[PDB]
Amino acid sequence: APQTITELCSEYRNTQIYTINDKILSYTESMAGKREMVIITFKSGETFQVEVPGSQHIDSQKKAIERMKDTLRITYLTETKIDKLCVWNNKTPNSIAAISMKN
Amino acid sequence: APQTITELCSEYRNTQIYTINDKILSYTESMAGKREMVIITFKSGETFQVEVPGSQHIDSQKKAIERMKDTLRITYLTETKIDKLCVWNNKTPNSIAAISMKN
Amino acid sequence: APQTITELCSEYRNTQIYTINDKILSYTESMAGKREMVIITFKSGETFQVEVPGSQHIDSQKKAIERMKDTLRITYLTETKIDKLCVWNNKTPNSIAAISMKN
Amino acid sequence: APQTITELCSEYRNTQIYTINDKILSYTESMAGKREMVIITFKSGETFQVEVPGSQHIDSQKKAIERMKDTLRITYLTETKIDKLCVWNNKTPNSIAAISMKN
Amino acid sequence: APQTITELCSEYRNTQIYTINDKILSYTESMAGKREMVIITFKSGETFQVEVPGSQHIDSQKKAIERMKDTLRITYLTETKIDKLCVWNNKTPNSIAAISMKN
Ligand SMILES: CC(=O)N[C@H]1[C@H](O[C@@H]2[C@@H](O)[C@H](O)O[C@H](CO)[C@@H]2O)O[C@H](CO)[C@@H](O[C@@H]2O[C@H](CO)[C@H](O)[C@H](O)[C@H]2O)[C@@H]1O
Ligand SMILES: CC(=O)N[C@@H]1[C@@H](O)[C@H](O[C@@H]2O[C@H](CO)[C@H](O)[C@H](O)[C@H]2O)[C@@H](CO)O[C@H]1O
Ligand SMILES: CC(=O)N[C@@H]1[C@@H](O)[C@H](O[C@@H]2O[C@H](CO)[C@H](O)[C@H](O)[C@H]2O)[C@@H](CO)O[C@H]1O
Ligand SMILES: CC(=O)N[C@@H]1[C@@H](O)[C@H](O[C@@H]2O[C@H](CO)[C@H](O)[C@H](O)[C@H]2O)[C@@H](CO)O[C@H]1O
Ligand SMILES: OC[C@H]1O[C@@H](O)[C@H](O)[C@@H](O)[C@H]1O
Repeated sequence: APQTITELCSEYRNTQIYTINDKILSYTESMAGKREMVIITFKSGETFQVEVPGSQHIDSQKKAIERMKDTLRITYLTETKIDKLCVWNNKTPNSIAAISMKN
Repeated sequence: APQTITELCSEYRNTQIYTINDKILSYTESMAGKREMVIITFKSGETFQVEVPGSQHIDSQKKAIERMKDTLRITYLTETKIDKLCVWNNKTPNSIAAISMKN
Repeated sequence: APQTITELCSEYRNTQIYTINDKILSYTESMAGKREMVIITFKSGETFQVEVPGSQHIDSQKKAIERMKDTLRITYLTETKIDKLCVWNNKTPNSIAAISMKN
Repeated sequence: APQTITELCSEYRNTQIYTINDKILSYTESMAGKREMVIITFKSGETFQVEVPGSQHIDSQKKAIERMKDTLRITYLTETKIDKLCVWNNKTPNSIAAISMKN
Repeated sequence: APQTITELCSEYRNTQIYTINDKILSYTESMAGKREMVIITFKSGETFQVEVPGSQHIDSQKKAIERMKDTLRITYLTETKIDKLCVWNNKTPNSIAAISMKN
């Protein structure tokens, strides 16, 4: 298995690493129909989403999608510095695939 | 996908944005039959609910409804300042569709 | 929908409001068979339960019962002041229907 | 229903109350097959488990077993003082039936 | 049942104990398809994973896998010192079977 977020990100098409090195500036969460998603922004101006679950996701990703949103909320609330994001860049906003944080 | 709560809110009928810019004043949670819901208030006097799950909700909203109540409780407990709420105004109290918080 | 805990409580038979205005003194949690429940007490001497799930509960209440126990544990741990409880008084200890907290 | 941990404990064969009056010294969690369990110890030298789910458990106990492990982890992390444990003494380590904490 | 992480670890083939005695340096979480996993590192240079769920896991381990990832995230966030890890050494990075923390 991959040993780092960069190694993991390299396994996928339509991905890149953003080096954030910052806490989340804003957290947005929606339960509106067809828009059940989270949006985060950074003071850099960058915006990312956790996508609405759909056919681009396999069954094993369902719990992982819910965990990622859990992680983003608590990261926001604790002002925890995010190191890197691996994102799909074929979506607007870019879609989060993986997150790393270092201490 | 939308990049902000205001963009998201505009996609729906019977919605508006409330600019809260404040922590939650009170948190109310009910497990009583047919009233399984959360109500929050602000010192402004405004009151909002997360609705009881019903036929106005699609399957993808079920986990999202539970998440929103999770978010409101921890937001209350941490005295986290809410930025905006996107609400359905065809309900009393107005019904929460999305929340944003900024730091 | 109701706008306050008192309004909500008034919709049900065999209920009343206790005004607590205090943190939880003790928290008890059981996983013993047929006694899967939580008991809380206050320095006033009042004791309350979240009942074991049973036929007095409809399907919509199952997640709500689990949320209520989640709420009591974290409220206990954070020493959060409870404002009111709406309880069913036809049970010993009185059984929690709703909880409010204010800040 | 019982109003205290001692009342509840008394309802069961093969149980006893340990008065702990202390925080958890160590927390151990296993996801190893057939050993999906939690072990806690105290500076007293006592060791307790939450048992692996098995045929000695009824369906209503499944969520309660998961809740108890959730409770022990957060109690450990917050250094919360445990008051009493109701344990089954026909297991090694003794198996947790109920927990109480007072403030 | 085992009374310590070392006793538990000894029940399994392809395992060993790492004595960590340190907080987590980095936390990485992925929701990418077929890589739904967590990776942690320590300043020692050691790297560990919670494996993607697969046929090497029995049904009883599914909830335990999810709990282990929950534990690693909160442990990271709270800077909680890990005592030992029991890991399967037939995987790269080594795969976490059990964790202990002491206070
Ligand atoms: C169902 C089960 O126990 N699976 C494990 C597997 O079991 C073997 C039995 O299927 C076989 O019949 O008997 C032998 C003992 O004589 C085994 O118990 O054994 C494999 C390999 O040892 C285990 O795989 C391990 O799984 C863990 C995760 O649970 C981890 O991924 C580790 O890397 C891996 O080797 C099965 O657990
Ligand atoms: C079943 C399967 O392998 N499906 C893949 C898709 O995952 C993939 O789409 C990507 O999906 C991710 C999230 O899983 C994200 O939404 C990306 O934007 C999206 O492109 C698709 C194209 O690579 O291939 C399918 O095989
Ligand atoms: C199946 C479907 O799309 N149904 C929608 C409804 O969502 C919508 O009702 C709104 O639902 C939201 C919660 O999702 C909230 O309760 C609003 O108060 C409610 O009006 C309905 C009416 O506009 O349109 C349907 O198409
Ligand atoms: C099955 C059903 O709908 N039963 C209702 C009950 O809700 C109600 O009983 C009350 O149930 C609550 C928990 O929901 C609590 O346990 C109360 O103590 C209990 O009385 C019953 C009595 O009014 O009415 C039924 O129709
Ligand atoms: O509910 C679980 C309990 O069930 C009993 O019947 C058993 O003797 C106890 O040791 C405990 O495991």
